[PDB]
Amino acid sequence: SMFLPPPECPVFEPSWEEFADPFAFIHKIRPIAEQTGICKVRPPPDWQPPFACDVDKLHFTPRIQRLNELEAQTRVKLRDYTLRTFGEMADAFKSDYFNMPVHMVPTELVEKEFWRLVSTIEEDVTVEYGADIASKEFGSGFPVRDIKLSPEEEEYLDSGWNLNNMPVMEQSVLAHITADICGMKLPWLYVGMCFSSFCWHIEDHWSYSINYLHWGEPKTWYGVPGYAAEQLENVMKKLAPELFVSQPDLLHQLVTIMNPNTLMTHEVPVYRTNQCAGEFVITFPRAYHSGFNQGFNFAEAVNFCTVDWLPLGRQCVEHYRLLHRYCVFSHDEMICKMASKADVLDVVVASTVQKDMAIMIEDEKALRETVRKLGVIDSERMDFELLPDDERQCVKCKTTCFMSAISCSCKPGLLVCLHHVKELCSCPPYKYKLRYRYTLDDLYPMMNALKLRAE
Ligand SMILES: O=C(O)C[C@@H]1C(=O)Nc2ccc(F)cc21
Ligand SMILES: [Cl-]
Ligand SMILES: [Mn+2]
Ligand SMILES: [Zn+2]
Ligand SMILES: [Zn+2]
Repeated sequence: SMFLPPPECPVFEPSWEEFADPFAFIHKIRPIAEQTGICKVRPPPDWQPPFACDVDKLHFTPRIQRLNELEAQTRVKLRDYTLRTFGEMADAFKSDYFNMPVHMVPTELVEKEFWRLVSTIEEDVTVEYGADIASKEFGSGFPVRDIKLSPEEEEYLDSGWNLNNMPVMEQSVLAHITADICGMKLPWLYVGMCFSSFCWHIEDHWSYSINYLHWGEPKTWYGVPGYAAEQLENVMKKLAPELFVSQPDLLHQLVTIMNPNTLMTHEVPVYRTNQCAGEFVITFPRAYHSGFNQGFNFAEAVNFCTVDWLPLGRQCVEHYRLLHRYCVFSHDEMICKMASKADVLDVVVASTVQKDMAIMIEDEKALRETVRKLGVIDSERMDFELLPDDERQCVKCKTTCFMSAISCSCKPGLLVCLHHVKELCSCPPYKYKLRYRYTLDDLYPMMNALKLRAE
């Protein structure tokens, strides 16, 4: 009645042996956790990274948030509180809201009340929160190299579960991306307060994410398995269509608060958890999630991409094209960069990249045959990776070009991808040029190097 908590998501308590390698561990739990979209991970009892900060010296710009179900909110893009003054505001807010010690309010009650207040139009509750990547003003909650570190800190510098490391690690396919994608490869820092909330979303390029709660009151999560992503979006579009009006940029993606009971009513499977200090939440590819903080806290989260994700990554970019949605990076560029580094690639990585590359090459072969039959005859090699991203998006579908594109002297600087040859200009196709990064004869040896490395 009124609010029925979703069933609990899986919770894992790995031994230190199981825990040591996060990528091995994530791969192990995948058959279970991809069915629920999110899962929780409790590290071994003595895995205890040191949390130490001067609350008077850490400062950040607060963002403001109204809390209305189905109301459009904008995805965060990369006034002032110190961590102390924010904490004081946060604690007083919760304490005053409930007239209870800021810290004796049941999680069940805060959850019940959250879903009441967002549904009630008469209530006009606004809260504040922090969200940004690490900076000199507010750095990672994990140890980073710089300052003389304690031995305790040195211990956790190179941990696989130190989220600063997760990007640059071997089994992380986003590592070799030479592109500047700060928003994606770097951890985000999240100072929370009671009710401050993250709207339903999936990660860019359907990547994984992992979220660590450094300290404070719990974070309440709702998660949906990747297999039900389109079900959820259909429910969303029926109840909040304005969210789906085509977004002009990557800086105007619209998201919203929605009661999980509403999804469950529409046969969307939803799972929940309360993440407490010292615990991880992991989200799987295309797994929708949302949630809110129980009180003053501090979390850190990062995207990552395992070899498992590679085929989904390709599918995601296809899906972005259909939606005319901007890409954070070129998937094909990433694949070719790894192929060009085949000799230093992890061997399982090499094997999986090889498979995606084969698909890429066969798709590219067919697209080029199609545009040749449309009367495009001239061609010239073009180093797409040198162009700023906004200078190599398809005019029509906004995909980031890399393997090839069509240009015309008529429309200087404009490009279309090979799916949209007819969308560039009114000139006849013999005026067009196929701009390509690699010939098919360049590509097969690159793929062969991967095969040799994979043995
Ligand atoms: O990992 C998460 O998605 C949750 C994370 C979080 O703790 N707060 C917040 C705010 C906006 C976001 F887009 C994402 C988040
Ligand atoms: Cl409200
Ligand atoms: Mn997320
Ligand atoms: Zn296109
Ligand atoms: Zn033209």
